[PDB]
Amino acid sequence: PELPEVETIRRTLLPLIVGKTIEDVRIFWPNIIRHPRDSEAFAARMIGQTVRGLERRGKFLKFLLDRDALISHLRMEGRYAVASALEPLEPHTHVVFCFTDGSELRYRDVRKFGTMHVYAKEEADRRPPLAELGPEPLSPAFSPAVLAERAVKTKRSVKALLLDCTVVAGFGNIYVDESLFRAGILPGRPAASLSSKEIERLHEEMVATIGEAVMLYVYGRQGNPCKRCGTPIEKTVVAGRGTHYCPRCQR
DNA sequence: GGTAGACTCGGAC
DNA sequence: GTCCGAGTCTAC
Ligand SMILES: [Zn+2]
Repeated sequence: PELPEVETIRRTLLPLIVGKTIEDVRIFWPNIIRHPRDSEAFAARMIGQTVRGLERRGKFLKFLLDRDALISHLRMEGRYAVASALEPLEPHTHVVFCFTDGSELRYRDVRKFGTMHVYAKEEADRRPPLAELGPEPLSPAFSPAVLAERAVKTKRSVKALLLDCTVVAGFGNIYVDESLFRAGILPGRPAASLSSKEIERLHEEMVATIGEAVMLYVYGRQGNPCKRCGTPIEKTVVAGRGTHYCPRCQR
């Protein structure tokens, strides 16, 4: 799921788990657990804690318990569900949090690719994976000035810059390509080559693109006409990623 | 100390 | 058998 979908998960999951107390934690793929590194310690420490809140940072979910925070990343295909302990698990279920009321929070992923870290709440923001995370794209902390300062300091492409979690939190490949199209900027442009005007426009389109999604021109549209000018959309590799752009609209 | 490479995984190709 | 996404860790 991308950032907007993670926000939807945050908002929908919270009422389904708030105030429930963890009775057991069952782990079927220990490698998902990144901290404590021992999955048995991860399970043991969560037992007895009640779920108090659920926040989002970038694409991370932060489950707030009594003492601890569980920080979860679903990557491309991870999913959460709340269901009865009496019913069979869905395929590819890797971690289950069992509550005292006979319900469960289940994490599944066909790709078996996500991560979980647990720390004392007061520590979570200063440990991986949250440490160093950049500002929320929809926050005033993500400003044209912040974007410009990062851009002038790097030799990297503008796409690489936007994909950098330290620059802006959880702005995915799809929204990078869409935002750059809407701003009229080629993804392979050196970040330092952008004018103040281009930076301002880019920031504006990033906020609009992700704001609209929480409330496609190019992504996956290679070979099809641009919706704005009719030129075939192209796909190349930029910053190690599939990259979609209109070679007329973007400069 | 900025930046690229290694590392996870399995469905699609 | 290879490709590919995110984000952390490793190493230059
Ligand atoms: Zn176009």
